[PDB]
Amino acid sequence: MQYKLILDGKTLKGETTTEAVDAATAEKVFKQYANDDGVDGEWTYDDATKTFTVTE
Repeated sequence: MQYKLILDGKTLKGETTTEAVDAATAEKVFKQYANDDGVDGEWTYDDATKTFTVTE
């Protein structure tokens, strides 16, 4: 399944995607991506749109 990540960081904003078997797996992929880009924030998830948001 496709999942989307919205980054609402102080110095990085935008969106990316990944393909994952479920949302728990997508969450780990996205949390690694965000950490690698220095984005530390609060994570929220909307299942209807398969979209994570990280807000710094």
